[PDB]
Amino acid sequence: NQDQLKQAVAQAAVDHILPHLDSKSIVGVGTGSTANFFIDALARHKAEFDGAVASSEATAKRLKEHGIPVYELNTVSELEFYVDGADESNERLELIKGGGAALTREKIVAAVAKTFICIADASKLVPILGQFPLPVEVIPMARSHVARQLVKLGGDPVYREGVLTDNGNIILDVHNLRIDSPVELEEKINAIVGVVTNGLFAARPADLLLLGTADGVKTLKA
Amino acid sequence: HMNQDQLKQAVAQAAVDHILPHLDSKSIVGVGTGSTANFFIDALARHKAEFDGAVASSEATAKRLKEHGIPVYELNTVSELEFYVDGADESNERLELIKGGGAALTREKIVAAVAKTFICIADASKLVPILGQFPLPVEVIPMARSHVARQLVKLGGDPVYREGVLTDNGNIILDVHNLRIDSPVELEEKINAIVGVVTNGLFAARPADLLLLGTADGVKTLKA
Repeated sequence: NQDQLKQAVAQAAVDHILPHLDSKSIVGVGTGSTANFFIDALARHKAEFDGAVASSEATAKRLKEHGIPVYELNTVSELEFYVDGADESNERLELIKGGGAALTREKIVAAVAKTFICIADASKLVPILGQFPLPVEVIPMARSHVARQLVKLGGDPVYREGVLTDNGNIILDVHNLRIDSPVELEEKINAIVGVVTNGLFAARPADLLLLGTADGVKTLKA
Repeated sequence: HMNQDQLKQAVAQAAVDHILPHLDSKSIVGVGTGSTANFFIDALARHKAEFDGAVASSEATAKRLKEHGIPVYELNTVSELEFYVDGADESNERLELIKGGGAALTREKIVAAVAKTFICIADASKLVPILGQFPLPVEVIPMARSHVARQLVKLGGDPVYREGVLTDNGNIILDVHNLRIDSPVELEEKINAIVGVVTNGLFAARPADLLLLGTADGVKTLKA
């Protein structure tokens, strides 16, 4: 099932990074269901590295519960690895992220990491991004303005009722985009004043995609 | 001789003079934040019986408006906003601005985006040949501080975290020194490409539409 595919890619990421780790290693860590399997698998090797940088309060809490040191991103200039899930990837390793509402700090940690490993079950690999609605984090008082600007880009935005991110912002999930050019669209959405971050990880895509399939975990590159 | 406050009052009143013939009972005015905007609130409030109310660009401005008896509406309740009136830290001759000295750049930039006509009101000293002597404010997610600073250094700036300041949105500001901003629209876009940036203080892709400049010899009315 899906959970066992998530468990598999989480373990695959641990196995991949393990030989690279040493007492100075600080691992960047995602948020959400797949990342949580990764946290628990990584913790079984906590003696092999220094600590971690979290992409959410929830992730920070889970890491601490395992006795893994959690450091603020502000204390590093680079991380060797950032490991996280996604809602969609295309074959160029351009992603839609933000289902779990943590897209902003995730995108920031990913920017500091040298190698972004995305871990996902097979169903998340799509020919063209956009069937999964694109999350956009928005300053709350900008809701109506940003929605209007997203309509101009050909989307149907929907406010995610009752949700505030770790940063105190709302999310508009944008339906009905056919995202043939994710790098271009990511830039267009960043041109909208009131947008904090958008869920396209395209200008800085994943570097490695570990995909959990019925035939095992496959390693994909752009 | 007019002091800086008096020059600010002159442009505040000039802005009221400009917009008044265009206001009716359903007019909602977008309002900036800071010293010059506050003088504008003083002048505008004398006419509160002639228009509906205002949209604020900060919690401080919302308080000032209410203290003057002007109704305050959330931006989310409007789509039609004819005027936004605010100060700036610098303008060039193309009405491209540096804003954010008063730390309100994000909500200011959002309200300005909704308004049809952005009137910038400023004293003479704020008109400069090239933007950048006034350090450029950039609003940043707090956990992104070191990352964004590194990316701003790559653009030729010297970013300095503004001690003890959190914006209305819970973010920090990096004030970026030493830029000579020859192409404000291009730099604005480049800074927006840095993940961790919330907004930057260049109002260039959406510049001011009208600049009222207070000088010793009267108010100047400038356009790009």
